[PDB]
Amino acid sequence: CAESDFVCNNGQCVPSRWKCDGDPDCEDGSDESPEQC
Ligand SMILES: [Ca+2]
Repeated sequence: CAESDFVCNNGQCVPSRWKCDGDPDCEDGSDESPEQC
């Protein structure tokens, strides 16, 4: 992934925009965990 793109634990490149967005973009769903949002 590029230097400006966040990496999920599986290697998926997801923009920095899509944190706590409501959408399970990362396969493990760690970015969308309710406790950390
Ligand atoms: Ca997401």
